[PDB]
Amino acid sequence: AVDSKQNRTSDFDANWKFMLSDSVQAQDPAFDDSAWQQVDLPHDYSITQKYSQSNEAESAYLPGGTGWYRKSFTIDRDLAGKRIAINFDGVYMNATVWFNGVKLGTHPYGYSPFSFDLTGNAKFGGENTIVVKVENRLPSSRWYSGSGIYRDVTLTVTDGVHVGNNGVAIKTPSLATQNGGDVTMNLTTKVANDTEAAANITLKQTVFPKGGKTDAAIGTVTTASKSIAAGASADVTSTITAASPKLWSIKNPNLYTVRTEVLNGGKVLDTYDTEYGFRWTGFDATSGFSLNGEKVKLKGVSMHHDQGSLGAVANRRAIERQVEILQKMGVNSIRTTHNPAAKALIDVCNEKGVLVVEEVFDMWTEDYGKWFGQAIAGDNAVLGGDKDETWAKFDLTSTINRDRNAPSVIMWSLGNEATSAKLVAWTKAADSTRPMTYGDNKIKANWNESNTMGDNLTANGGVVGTNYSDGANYDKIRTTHPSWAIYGSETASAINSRGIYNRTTGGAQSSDKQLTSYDNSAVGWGAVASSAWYDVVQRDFVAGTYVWTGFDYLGEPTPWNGTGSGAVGSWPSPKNSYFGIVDTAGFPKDTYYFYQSQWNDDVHTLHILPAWNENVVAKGSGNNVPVVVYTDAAKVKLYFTPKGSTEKRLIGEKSFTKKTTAAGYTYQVYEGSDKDSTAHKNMYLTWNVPWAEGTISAEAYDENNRLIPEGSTEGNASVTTTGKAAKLKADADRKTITADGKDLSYIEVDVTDANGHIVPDAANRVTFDVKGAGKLVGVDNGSSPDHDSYQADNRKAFSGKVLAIVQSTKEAGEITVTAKADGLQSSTVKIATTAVP
Ligand SMILES: *[C@@H]1C[C@@H](O)[C@@H](O)[C@@H](CO)O1
Ligand SMILES: [Ca+2]
Repeated sequence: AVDSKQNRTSDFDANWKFMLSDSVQAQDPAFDDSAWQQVDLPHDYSITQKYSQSNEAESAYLPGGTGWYRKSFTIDRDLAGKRIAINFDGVYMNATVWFNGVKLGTHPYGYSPFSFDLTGNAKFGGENTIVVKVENRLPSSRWYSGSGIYRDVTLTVTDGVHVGNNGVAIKTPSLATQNGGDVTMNLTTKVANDTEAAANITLKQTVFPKGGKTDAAIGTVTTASKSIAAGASADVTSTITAASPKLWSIKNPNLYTVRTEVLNGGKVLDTYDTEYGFRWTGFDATSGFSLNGEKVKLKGVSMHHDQGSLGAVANRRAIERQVEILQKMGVNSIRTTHNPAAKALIDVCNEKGVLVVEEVFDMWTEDYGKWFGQAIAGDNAVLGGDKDETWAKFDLTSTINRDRNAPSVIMWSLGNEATSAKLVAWTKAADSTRPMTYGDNKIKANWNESNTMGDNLTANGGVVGTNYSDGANYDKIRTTHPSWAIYGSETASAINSRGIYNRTTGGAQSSDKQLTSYDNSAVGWGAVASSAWYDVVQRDFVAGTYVWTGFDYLGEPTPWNGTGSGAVGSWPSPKNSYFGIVDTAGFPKDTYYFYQSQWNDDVHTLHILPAWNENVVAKGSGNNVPVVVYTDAAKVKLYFTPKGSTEKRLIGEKSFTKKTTAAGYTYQVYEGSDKDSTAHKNMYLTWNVPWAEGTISAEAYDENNRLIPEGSTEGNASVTTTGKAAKLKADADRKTITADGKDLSYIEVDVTDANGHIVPDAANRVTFDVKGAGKLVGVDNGSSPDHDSYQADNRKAFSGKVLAIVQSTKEAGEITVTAKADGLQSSTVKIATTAVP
């Protein structure tokens, strides 16, 4: 049902048919697909298949396969003469596209956007059929990719004379000094003349605050007449003087719409909008990163693309929720390891104020490595980037073309350890406004290839990323290469489960397929969170850090990882990662509050581990339990209240010492008499407390030695011995969502005792009854070795918590979700859905 009522670019996600099959040939329009599954995109056809130990642990034991997507739709007569194109923000992988039986082309890479023109084969005034074949033979990748059309699909309908796809490039080369007054904008606009007659057009271009009207423009320009031959294109340059634009920054992500109208005489033929933000960055070899002339430490996380129980589906609300949970931790930057992000993530970070280091590739047997250095066939009409060299150039320029105007994107990352020099040149030619980079692992060993490749980055205005360097290695790079601007492109790789306290050690396979929540567990080549941050926060020349990872992701379940088929350990084997600060369900681990005490200067943190039940704590020498406090306060007083008492007694008091760097960054370290012999562990506080039923509570004091109001800080300011499990506590993060068939509500359910305290080891199976104008689309507990179906109506809680994800329908109404558990009191939440205006 495509006609003239839809916008220039319109949502094309609804009403597809899907079939998983390696034998069908379903490209012909007359193919009978009446027995196929009916799905709304985005869609992941790996996440619904069963785990199998004949698959690979690194990709979560889930299969791939060959998936077919079909959509039959109408093109109304009122679109005769118009240009029509279908745009894929991502298809994993090896896509083949037919339109009305005619093959249009292929796209190997599973992570980059691409499009196809439909005009040449369209049946105007009749039925049309688009077919997409997806092939994921599952040697695959080092992490869970998912399979299928896992990102949004859109249709673009334009006049014959129109702005090209991603056709507007914006530069503000003097912003750093023009800031506050008139800012010069240099724009380049690609205008295509897909008619059979010569076109003579002008452009009217306007810059106005996002969501506003054109009468609020801070700058406009009309260009002189440009002649464009029939079937040709032209690059129209123009200059706008923007009157005192609001800068885009982390705290104030002010956004603008740059509207381009293609006029013929006094008639608008095409109107193209692009999102923009005014900001400039800088990387200094001595003092690190700056945003809008102000020094900023890159407090970053590496993030894979999948969304937990939803698989690879790039749902906008799922992505938005991730960024919001990271922001509460104090994260200000995301590295899209190791592939282009969904456009949805770029939109979210533009709106939320998060700096994005957008990575384009991982490395440089049937995977993308075969296609990286191959040319694009002459009869492959795929569109998106340059087609004159290799697929790598196409996918790189396609990503840059999509995101070149996004203010959140500060850097282009080219990979993660001849070809390097080619990628760097392609990036600089494609977008000169941002530095390029990559994460190099062999800089530690100081290979001659790393010295050369690092100098080549700097010579082209790039920034050097070093993977898993410690403080000594940071200093060696700084001394050996005084001209390099460096940062920790991949750090920490601590491995932890959520809610595990009966031991404080880890870093290797255990006996319960879980790992300690204490920050004493990391892979051999990595470091614990306190060690990786201590080395960065001391050094102004280390611009920042990108912790591996922010969220747990499917696949790579190190220390239970495995290349090749076969279970690692006893089945069911761990199938998602342990690197994340937050688990796949969005539930933070304990180290989340360490980072928050280090990074979030808008909140106060006071967090105690472990949970204070005898069957979950670790008893060391003298039956003492190691108690850890994460906090940003200057001083902490620790108390203990015996079970059945209302009076607390002081059991310790420790003050932080504040350190300041030359650039002005401040951090805290404990230098008391009983400090830890490992310096980085003194970024938090530790007490050895004898076990006894009761409550351990903490009070926070500021630099003036005065109390911080309790309850106003984040984290568990106290831990108490709980009773047995008695009731469930459900809570929806959003109690009203949009009835568009896309919006989600996340319902965390906690297992609590009769007094509401979370039972720290509770694993009761919780059943979800979803009624009304919504559907259950996922259940999750973040537990790596749990193989229960994400699409079931039930799941065991893990460490006292379980998650339910409900999706709206396209009819406004109410959703009722009841969480049930044998012997426990149920909990019910109600979510309203509101129609789209
Ligand atoms: C850095 C590269 C990333 O893909 C992960 O494999 C990580 C594991 O520690 O190291
Ligand atoms: Ca703080």
